[PDB]
Amino acid sequence: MNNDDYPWFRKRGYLHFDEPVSLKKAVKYVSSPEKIIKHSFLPFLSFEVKSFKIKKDKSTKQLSKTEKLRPIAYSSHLDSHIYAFYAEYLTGHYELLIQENNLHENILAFRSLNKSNIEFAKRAFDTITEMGECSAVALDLSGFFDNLDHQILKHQWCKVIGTEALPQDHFAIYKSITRYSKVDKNRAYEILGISKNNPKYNRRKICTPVDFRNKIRKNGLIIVNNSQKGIPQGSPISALLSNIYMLDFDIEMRDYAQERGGHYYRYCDDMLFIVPTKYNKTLAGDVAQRIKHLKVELNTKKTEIRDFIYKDSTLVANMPLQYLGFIFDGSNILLRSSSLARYSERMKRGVRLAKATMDSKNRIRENKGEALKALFKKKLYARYSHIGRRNFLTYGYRAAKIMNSKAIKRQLKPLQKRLENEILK
DNA sequence: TATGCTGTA
RNA sequence: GGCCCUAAACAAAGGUUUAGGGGUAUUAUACAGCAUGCGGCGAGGUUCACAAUUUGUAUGUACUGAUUGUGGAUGAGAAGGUUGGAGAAAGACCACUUGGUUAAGCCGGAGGAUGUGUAGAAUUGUCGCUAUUCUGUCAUCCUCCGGUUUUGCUA
Ligand SMILES: Cc1cn([C@H]2C[C@H](O)[C@@H](COP(=O)(O)OP(=O)(O)OP(=O)(O)O)O2)c(=O)[nH]c1=O
Ligand SMILES: [K+]
Ligand SMILES: [Mg+2]
Repeated sequence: MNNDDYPWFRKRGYLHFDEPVSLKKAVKYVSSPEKIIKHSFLPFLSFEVKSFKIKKDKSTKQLSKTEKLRPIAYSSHLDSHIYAFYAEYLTGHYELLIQENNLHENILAFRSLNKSNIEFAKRAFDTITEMGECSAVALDLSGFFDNLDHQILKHQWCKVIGTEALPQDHFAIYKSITRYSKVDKNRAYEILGISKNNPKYNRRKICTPVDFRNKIRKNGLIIVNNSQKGIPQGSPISALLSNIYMLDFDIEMRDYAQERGGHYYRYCDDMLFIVPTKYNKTLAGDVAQRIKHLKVELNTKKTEIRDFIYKDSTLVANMPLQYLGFIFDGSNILLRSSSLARYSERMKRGVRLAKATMDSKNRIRENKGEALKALFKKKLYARYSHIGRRNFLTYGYRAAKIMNSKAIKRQLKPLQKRLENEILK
C-alpha cells in the first residue's frame, strides 16, 4: 500500500489507551459500516492549558493579572481514524452545498482553499478599500464549540447528508461526538503510577484493558457530557461539524448583507460585516435577534464598530480594525502587537536557556582543565532571526511582501539589534 | 538551585 | 458507572434496570507555511574497568609503579537544576522539577529635542555553495493619546 491514495490516514504521536495501527488494518476496518456500528469507542483524554495576560485598570492606573483556561480533549488512535474517514466523507457533501449557495468566497476557516490568514485579511481590507466610505462591524461568539446544541447539529447533519434521519454508523459517530466521555490525563497518570514528566518510558499504551476496566472506570475517572450542548475541542471532525452547524445562518447573513449592498465573511466564530455607514447601529441587534435560533449567543464584550471616512484623499478610520492578526487603519496595514510580544518573550527565553547551557558545560570543562568556549549562536540565529528559513520573521516578511506594506518592515527592523543586544547582555 | 519547534481559529 | 456483545424482566423510546464478558502494535485539532538550508574539516587525545608483561619490594601468594592491548564513555557547535537512584565511569539513562516578586515592556500617531550621512554591509566553530535582511518617511531620548501583555530582578 501507499499513503498517497488515502489522504485521511495520519499517524498520531500521543499516548492513549490503545496503540497505533498500520494503514492496512485501518483501511479494512473503517471502510466497513458493520464495524463502525459495533465499535467500542474509548473515552477522550483531557487537560487544560494555563495562560496569563496583563490588564491595566483605567480608573486606578494599576496593573492586574488575569487568567484563561482552555479545555483540550483528544481521542484514541482508531477513533481518530474513524473520525478522519467520516470527515473525508462529509467534506464533499458540504463543499457541494457551498457551491449550490455561492458561499465559496464567504466561508474561510477549515477549508482546503490553498490560502492563509494573510490572503483572507488582504481580501477583507481590499473590500473595505474598494467600497469607500463604509462601516466594518466585527462580532464573536462566546464558547462556540462548547455551546453547539445537539439537536440542531443533528438536523444540520441530516441536511448535509440529505436524509430525514441519520444512518446507524453516522448515528453511532454522532452519539460518540455529542454525549462524549473523557478522562483527566493527570488523574489517570496518578492512579496508574505513570510519571507525568516522562510518560512514554517502556510503554506503548497508557494501560492494559483490565487496568482500564478496574483502575480507570471503577474509581470514577470517566466523566460524561450529560448536558444537551457542546462538542470536544481536538477531534478531527469537530471543525467540520462547527462549519456544518452554521450553514443556514451563513446563507441568511449573506442574504442580509447582499440586500444592503454589503459583504459578509466568517472565519470560525469571527464574523465581519462591511456595510454602508447608515446600517452600523441596527446590524448588531439584527444579528443577535437571528442568531438565537442556533442558541449560541454573542460575546458583546468583544464587539467593535469602525467607521471609515476620506481625509481629503486618504481613507481613515476612527479607530484601527483588527482582523486575523493584522491591524488596518484605512491605508496602512500593521502586525498585531500580541505576536510581537510573544516573539519577544520566546526570544528572551531562548537566549537565556542558551546562556544557562553555556554556563553548564563550561563548569565541566573547568573540572577537566579544558579551555572554555563562548556561546554557540547557530540555533539562536536560526530560530529568532531572518537567517533561519521558518520562524516568526519569515512570516513577517511574507506578510510585508503579500500586503505590499512598508509599515510591517519598519516593525520588524529593530528585532535584529534586540537579538544582538540580548546575546551581548 | 533552575527547564525543550512559525501563522490563524 | 461512559462504549460494545450475550441473556433476562417491564412496555413500545433511535428505551430503562439487572447478571456475565471485552478493548486488534508489526501530552490536542483543522487549514497554511517549510522541508536549526546543504556538503566538507575539527579528533591529537582524555577518563573508567579488565587482561598480558616487567618494575619497587615482601613470602605458586601480597600488593604496587609503568608500558602494551580489549571494551564502556567522551570533545562537535548549546535540553537548565538536585550530588536523589542505578552504575566501574559518563557530558548518557531513571526519579522530582514549567517557581516567586514586580510595574512597567512593545506597536502606532502627535509635540519636542539630540547626534550627524547602487553599490556597499551583515549572518553560523570554520570553509564553500546558497539563502535572507539593511542602506534619510536616518538613529537615540523625554512628555501626551489610542492599542496590547509583557519587562526587570531572583531561585
Ligand atoms: C485558539 C484556539 C482555538 N481553538 C478552537 C476552539 C474554539 O472553540 C474555537 C474558537 O476559539 P476562539 O474564538 O479563538 O476563543 P474562544 O471561542 O474559546 O473564546 P475565548 O477567547 O474567550 O476563550 O477554535 C482550538 O482548538 N485551539 C486553539 O488554540
Ligand atoms: K557545518
Ligand atoms: Mg468563541
